Amino acid sequence: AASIQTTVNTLSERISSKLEQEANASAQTKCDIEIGNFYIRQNHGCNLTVKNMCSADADAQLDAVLSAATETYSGLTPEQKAYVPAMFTAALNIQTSVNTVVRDFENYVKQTCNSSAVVDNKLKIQNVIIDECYGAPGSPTNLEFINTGSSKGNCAIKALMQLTTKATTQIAPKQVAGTGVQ
Repeated sequence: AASIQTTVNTLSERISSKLEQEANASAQTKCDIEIGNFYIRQNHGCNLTVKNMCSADADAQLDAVLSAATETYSGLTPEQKAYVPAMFTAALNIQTSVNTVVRDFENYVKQTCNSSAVVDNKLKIQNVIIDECYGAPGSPTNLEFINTGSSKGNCAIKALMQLTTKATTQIAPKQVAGTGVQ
């Protein structure tokens, strides 16, 4: 919703600025890996875009993305933070509480994005496919996938995108074929 959009915009700004100020990246820099298709299977109100902000050092990218996510989470109010654990279990199968979100996300990234079934991906074109996303027709959710140019960096970006899209579906009105549900 509107809280989510504001937070995602902040996250997006922080990741971009972090990559540009701490990972020597730029919108004009040539990317090693390009994003092929970026879509949501059950897309109910989400508008997607891809922003290239590539650089040469994948480890710096990962540190920039993680730092950006940490800062953004920490800046949320307790009420907003309370919605994050549900995002983690449904999107990444991580069971956490508000006080351990940061530590648990850092461990997930380090175990998942620093894992050769990732960095070994010689594919110069990655497709990003998410199962569901929600947005009101009059105020669709705007989601931007920031392409870091590396498989390692994008692994972190994708994890964040999975959490973000899950957040929208979790606050979406509950219904099946227009009839109120559980």
